[PDB]
Amino acid sequence: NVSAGRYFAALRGPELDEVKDNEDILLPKEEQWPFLLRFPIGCFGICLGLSSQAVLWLALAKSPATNFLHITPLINLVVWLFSLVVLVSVSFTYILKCIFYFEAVKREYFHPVRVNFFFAPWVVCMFLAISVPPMFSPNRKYLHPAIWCVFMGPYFFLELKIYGQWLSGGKRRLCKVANPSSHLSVVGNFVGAILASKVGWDEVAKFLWAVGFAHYLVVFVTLYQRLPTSEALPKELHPVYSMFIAAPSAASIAWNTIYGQFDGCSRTCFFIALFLYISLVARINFFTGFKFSVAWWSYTFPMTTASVATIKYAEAVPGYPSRALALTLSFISTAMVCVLFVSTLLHAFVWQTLFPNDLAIAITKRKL
Amino acid sequence: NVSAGRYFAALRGPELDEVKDNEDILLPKEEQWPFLLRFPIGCFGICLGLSSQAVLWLALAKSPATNFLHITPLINLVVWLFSLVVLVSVSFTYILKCIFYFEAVKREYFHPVRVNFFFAPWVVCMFLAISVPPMFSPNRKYLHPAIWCVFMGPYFFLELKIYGQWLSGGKRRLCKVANPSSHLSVVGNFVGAILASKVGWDEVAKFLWAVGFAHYLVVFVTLYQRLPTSEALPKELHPVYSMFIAAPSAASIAWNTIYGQFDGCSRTCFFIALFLYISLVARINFFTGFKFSVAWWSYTFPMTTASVATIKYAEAVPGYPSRALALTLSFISTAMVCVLFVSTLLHAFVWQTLFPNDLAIAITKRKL
Amino acid sequence: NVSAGRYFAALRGPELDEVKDNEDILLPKEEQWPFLLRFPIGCFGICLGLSSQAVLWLALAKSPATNFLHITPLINLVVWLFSLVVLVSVSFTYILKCIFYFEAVKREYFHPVRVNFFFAPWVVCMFLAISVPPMFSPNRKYLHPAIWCVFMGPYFFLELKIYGQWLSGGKRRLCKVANPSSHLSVVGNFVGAILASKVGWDEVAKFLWAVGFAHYLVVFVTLYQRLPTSEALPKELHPVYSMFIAAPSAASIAWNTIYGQFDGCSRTCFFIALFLYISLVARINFFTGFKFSVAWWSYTFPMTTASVATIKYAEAVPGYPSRALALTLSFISTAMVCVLFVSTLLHAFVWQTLFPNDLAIAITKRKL
Repeated sequence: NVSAGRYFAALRGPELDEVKDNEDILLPKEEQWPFLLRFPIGCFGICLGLSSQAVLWLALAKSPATNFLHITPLINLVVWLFSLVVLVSVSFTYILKCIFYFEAVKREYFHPVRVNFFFAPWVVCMFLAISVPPMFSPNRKYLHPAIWCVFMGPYFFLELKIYGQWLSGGKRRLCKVANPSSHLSVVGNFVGAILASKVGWDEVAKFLWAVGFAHYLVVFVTLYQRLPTSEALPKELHPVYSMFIAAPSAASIAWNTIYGQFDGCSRTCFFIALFLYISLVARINFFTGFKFSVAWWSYTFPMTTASVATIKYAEAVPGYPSRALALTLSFISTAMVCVLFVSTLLHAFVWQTLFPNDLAIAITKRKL
Repeated sequence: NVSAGRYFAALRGPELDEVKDNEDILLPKEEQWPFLLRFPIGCFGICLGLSSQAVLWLALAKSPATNFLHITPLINLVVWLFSLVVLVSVSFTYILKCIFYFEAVKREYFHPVRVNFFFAPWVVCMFLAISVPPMFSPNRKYLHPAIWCVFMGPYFFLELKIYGQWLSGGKRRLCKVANPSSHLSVVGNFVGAILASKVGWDEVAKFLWAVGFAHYLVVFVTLYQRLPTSEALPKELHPVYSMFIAAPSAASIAWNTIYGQFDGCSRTCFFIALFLYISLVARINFFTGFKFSVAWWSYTFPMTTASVATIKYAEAVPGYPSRALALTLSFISTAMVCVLFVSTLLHAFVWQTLFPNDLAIAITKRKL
Repeated sequence: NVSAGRYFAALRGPELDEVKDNEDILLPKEEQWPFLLRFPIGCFGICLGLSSQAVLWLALAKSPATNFLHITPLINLVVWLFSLVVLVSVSFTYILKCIFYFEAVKREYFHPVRVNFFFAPWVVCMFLAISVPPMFSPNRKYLHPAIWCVFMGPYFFLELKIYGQWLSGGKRRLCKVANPSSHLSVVGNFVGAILASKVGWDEVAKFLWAVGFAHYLVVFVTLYQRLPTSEALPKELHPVYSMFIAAPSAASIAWNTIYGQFDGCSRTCFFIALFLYISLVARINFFTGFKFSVAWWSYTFPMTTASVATIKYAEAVPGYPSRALALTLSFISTAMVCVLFVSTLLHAFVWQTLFPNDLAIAITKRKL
């Protein structure tokens, strides 16, 4: 059981994914491992990038702000069904990792970046529930409340365990473990508040907005401060800083579904996410500094959520300057998924290099 | 005059109440001291636990949400009068400590945990004023404003001195002194805003909500971070973390009396306090890990304030799920006061062990 | 190019303006330098103190709360025209410093206190635009929007560069550079939101309130914590702590011009600024501890902005206690400008000691 400070000392990268040049590991480097050891949990980010595109292309087809485009609702069918086959494929071959190689699953659970991808399978299930195709689900005002209790049940249980460790004083408190991926532990409170309103429970939705709001302020302020996260915070603007955009984008969508209006509390959350979007994508090294990794799928997710919030802003404020803002953020987000979709098929079948040896879990406990 | 870092180095416990095994002290250990040296200031927490129960049992008898119980208003008489004899008894035998043993009162004033119990005598006086029995005070719309100026006068003067030391840069700023008991310096801004509304001054009440709100956010965020408070922050969930519940509970009651409605600002404060309540009391080691101390009286206080805020939530949201929540939080809080009431009478008169030698004030200034 | 930690190690004072007793510098101490090296950027604070008095004396003459005084609107003429000759005089002789001595301008740009006075020339231009005399500008509902784009254009470009460096992880992030003068990088978001409303753009004004609100909370919380700013944070209450008052004062004026009412969000910002005003000016050492410096002009600025916010509070809450509060804050602020105006004319022409050798820029890069 490896300490949290030992992962920062032995690993290197914005995600702690490479071993340093002077570290010894417990497994061979050049021999090919069995497949269930080379399969990380970070490929639930492929499911986050696809299931968030099914929320967008239903909003583009069913909103009065974008009626002039005449977008067919069959784009939501093919993205919802393809995101549901990938989700049932990744989840089945990760349960087989827990049966045969459970000692490697525990190394990922205490890795300070990969804690937050255990929240990720249950956020994908809530994106597929607030965006069901109307071909499958007609004639309904409310979803059934048992859809909420099965998906937000294990999210809330794992949330009590992690948040209780943050405010206590031993060895995994937030000042020793924080990184930009810690925002993924907060954003499911706002996705779960949208899905609680659409089963008919507006007071449980107000409960989940307030626990997500209080823990967003703690993580946002603590990342501006002097704490032993050294290599996981890059020296200049990296694409990993897109995780800041996800929680104010989902907080403004959630407050609009609860109260029915895009008021001054919902605009303040939307305009914080829009400043962080501009100060990250409006550069020249964001486009020319592209190198593929599977962690790019999870950086697309919070830029698609910000496109959904600017469609709902274009409904409250009508006119041409808000139509043009909503169509230019939802063009950049879908054009990166199409780049990631083709370069994932080329790395899998033409070059065969999606799954190398996962060397970051095999480090030694004690020595440098 | 002992430095703040020397109290953390020489003392041990969640309240800094025991000396470590290698420390020498200025007074004998086994010989019995005079009584006014063995009498701490932390037994103003007995008055906080009793005077907060008089606010609850008047709310249970005078609210339309709990009319079906037919609770007599003579439970408020016997708790208000018993909390007023204990308050005039503790305050008289602490003035005699200041006359004869003022050098020991100064050691408690610079102790980083026991600073906050100098705010405590004036919060008890405001709990007894917002909960007077209607047998004594009938036919009144407003209290007299001089009741506010005598009790909130010395609270506000001592507040300017302490908060000015927090933001400055010398030797007792908040990053060097912070602990969970520092929330007791913030909560009297919200109790004083309830009592300012009930004398007819709604603009002074809005002033006191805003100074309590800004300093709640500073103390809440700074306890998640790397600062030299080492032993006063336990490694797992201790009952000392109930001090987090007190200030969001009183902030939601105060905003309701000012504006007359339990709106979306008042619900956000109530739902933060309810999450911290669940993640602290809904365990198995909260009930089986009971050891008596007089510091338990002060951990009952913020769980009674959270019962008052859920009675006022049951009035805004009518129906059976909010009646059952209000009756289950106000059962847990009154059943712990009844445990503490019997075990305080047994430790005082049957075993005679309430007041041992107060060894934490007699430490040396310099050496380890 | 000198590191940020080397400025804190080699310089001494609340503004880092003196060299320590064991430091060697690159230029002579006793020989008189050329004039463009002895001319700091901190004398844009003379323009901040004068242009903020033109906003006050137009509010005193055009508000229904202060109609009983019959103040002539010719006090706004003589202060607006005098603040506009000083602004065009300081700006012309600083462009000549950039042409001939650009290596000294770069030493001021990386000095951790003097970064924030590069934002200062564009805040002065927005104070002169929201307070134009009605003799020059009659018969207008809205200003032209190109007035906004020329003054807030270079403010917003320099804001993206600095705020992007704060949240990243290399060498000039906020935990390594913070001081009380860092609030001057935040306050132009609220002055620019007042001027965006008065050209007819209320959605750009709501964008600028939200970016200024989120970065106010980061700077306010980070100054309560343990970071290597050592000498720039004085041990007791210095006049440099008046920079805390500026941003909540301008945030309450800005929210009132956008929404047209002084509601519960605007009162919470005003009452935070009023507590910080009382806990800084209501002492005896604030008045008897007066020593002149040119940095005093910039400490007058946030006490004049707090006088403008209490005139607008006296309009929402009518009655004698709010008239007397507005006239006693706007008397203290104008009586210090009159002290600073006479002591600046005496130090310039009678004693000739406004511009000594600016020794803080000539330090060596490496050794102590």
